[PDB]
Amino acid sequence: TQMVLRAPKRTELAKDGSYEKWMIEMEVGLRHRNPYASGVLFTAAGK
Amino acid sequence: TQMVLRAPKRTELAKDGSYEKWMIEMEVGLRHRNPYASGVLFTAAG
Repeated sequence: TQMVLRAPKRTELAKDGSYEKWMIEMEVGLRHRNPYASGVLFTAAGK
Repeated sequence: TQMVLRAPKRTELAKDGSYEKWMIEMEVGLRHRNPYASGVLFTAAG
């Protein structure tokens, strides 16, 4: 699952000048029910 | 001709305290059809 605390949103930065600043912030986390519920197979040189 | 790109607009900038800043910005330009269509005469007695 994708554990999110701060979903992506729109920014309202100061913009106190001739420029215009914007930001896209987000906070996410990964969760796994059980470690052994899945597997990883790393590669290696042949023989 | 008076070429206008950004008409004058009052934008409220950041505050960051008791500043209360404001701004008025304009972006325009001048255009002349032909340099010889108009004329200029300088005044220099010397």
